[PDB]
Amino acid sequence: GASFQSFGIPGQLEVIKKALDHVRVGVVITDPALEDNPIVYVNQGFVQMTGYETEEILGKNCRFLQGKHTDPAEVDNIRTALQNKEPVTVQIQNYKKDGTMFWNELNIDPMEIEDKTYFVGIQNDITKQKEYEKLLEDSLTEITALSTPIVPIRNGISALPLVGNLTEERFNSIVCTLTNILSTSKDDYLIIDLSGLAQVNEQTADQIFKLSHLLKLTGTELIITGIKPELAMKMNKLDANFSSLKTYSNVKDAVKVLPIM
Amino acid sequence: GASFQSFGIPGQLEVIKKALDHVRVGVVITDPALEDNPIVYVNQGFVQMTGYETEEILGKNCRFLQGKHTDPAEVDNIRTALQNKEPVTVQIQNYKKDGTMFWNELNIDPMEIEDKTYFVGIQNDITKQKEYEKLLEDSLTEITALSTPIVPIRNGISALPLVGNLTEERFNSIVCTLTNILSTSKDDYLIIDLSGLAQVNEQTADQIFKLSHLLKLTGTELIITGIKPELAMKMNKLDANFSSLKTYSNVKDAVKVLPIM
Ligand SMILES: Cc1cc2nc3c(=O)[nH]c(=O)nc-3n(C[C@H](O)[C@H](O)[C@H](O)COP(=O)(O)O)c2cc1C
Ligand SMILES: Cc1cc2nc3c(=O)[nH]c(=O)nc-3n(C[C@H](O)[C@H](O)[C@H](O)COP(=O)(O)O)c2cc1C
Repeated sequence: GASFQSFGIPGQLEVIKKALDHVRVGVVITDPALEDNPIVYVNQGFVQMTGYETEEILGKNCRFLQGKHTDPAEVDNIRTALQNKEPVTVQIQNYKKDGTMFWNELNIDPMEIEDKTYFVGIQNDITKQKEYEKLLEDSLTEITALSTPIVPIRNGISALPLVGNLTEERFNSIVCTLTNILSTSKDDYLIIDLSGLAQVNEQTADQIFKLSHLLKLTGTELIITGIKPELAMKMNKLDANFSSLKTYSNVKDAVKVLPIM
Repeated sequence: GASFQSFGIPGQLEVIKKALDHVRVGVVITDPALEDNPIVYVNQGFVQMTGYETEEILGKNCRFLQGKHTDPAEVDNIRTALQNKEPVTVQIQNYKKDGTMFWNELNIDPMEIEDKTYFVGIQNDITKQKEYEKLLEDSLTEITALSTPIVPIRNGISALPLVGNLTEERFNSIVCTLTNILSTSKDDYLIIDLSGLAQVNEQTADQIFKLSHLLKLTGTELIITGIKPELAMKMNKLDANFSSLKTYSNVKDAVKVLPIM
């Protein structure tokens, strides 16, 4: 904590800055001593990361970054932590000059120098990590269509059970599957298991109806199973036709009863 | 590029150093002017991250970290880049003082100052990201045992098809499934589809044989399907008994033919 051990020399200082400039990282220095704790230290890389000019950023708080996606709970945690003068690390959504939305990790830690406080903001981009997750998702997608098991039960009997919570993102795969069903028109009976699926959405019912109509024209009976009794009662009120389509408490039970003669 | 704009003051310098110390990040400064470009600038956090003392690091090249897991190709790329005085980013496995292996991302970028060259080494830990992938893998594991579908074909007939490339890690789930199969001893016929699997390993054939023996005692016929004709010819040479087990070209074909009276 001296000019001896610290090691002055302005040449050393220039080196440290260039290194920071080479890699885009958001580190800034604020001064509580000045009004509203304004930001004094800013690197060039900051501008490229936020897309904001250095002149605008200096003299103003990173408040302008906050927008609709900004999580008030995180904001509140930060406010608490400064009052507690204790370090805090949180992730908070932020907006650029062009409105681009990106995630920005913020780490704040108090300093005690010359009996004076200090604040530092560190911003670490989560984008590289997001790209990694996206790569994984793409792999899952190719994998998901492939898993899409096919296994005819018998001759003219086919089944396509669904397991998991059907999200809107996942729904695209299903609509595409409609084209495949036309190819499988040969199978007279199709059995769909909804038992895997925890719950069934109302929008889903509309999909079931469209399929039965297309299937009826093509001459393919549709069977629905894994329907909860409570759900069926609700369905009856909506339309007497719902009861028209054979319903089995479970897949094993439908399969066992199916054959009889 | 001057003491004016740079902004001297040793107090500012101590501020920058503590902030680096608070968060463990491997940044070091080397001097090509001296012999063998020795490292002069090192932070305390470096020691905790590498588990090496500052006195031993300073004066020596990061070459000691390299070990068995070190990738020569990555080393050669670095050597090429320095000669080409162009920045290079690579990921290279390293070793600690206790022999703990970890991944170390290295970024090198040349600097031109006062008509002198300078080299900087940046190390970023991929441990956090590793933990994240591990969390994902745990989910997949719970999900994988759960996905393990169960769908009896009929009364007495059950099938458990395999899809995907059977790794050694994956093999643990299968051995565990052996216990479940005992519970399923009720089903007289068990059909296993190897068609989904791209290839079959010779070690696998040992597993099939053990299963048929246990199954035969319990009184449970075992049917293998999806076996490639080329593979069957190879199997015939190893043991006639291989033919002994019924083999179908496909699952659909075996299912259709199955019933006949
Ligand atoms: C050092 C420091 C850096 C900050 N950096 C960011 C930031 O990059 N992004 C963000 O959303 N909030 C950041 N904040 C929070 C805001 O700058 C500000 O402290 C908060 O919005 C409360 O200020 P206000 O009263 O003007 O809203 C930072 C806070 C401090 C103290
Ligand atoms: C600035 C700088 C930092 C380096 N840091 C590391 C490091 O942390 N880990 C690593 O495996 N290699 C690192 N290297 C590579 C070695 O330090 C060294 O350059 C390389 O092994 C060739 O040196 P040698 O001829 O002694 O093998 C670094 C190289 C430079 C130039």
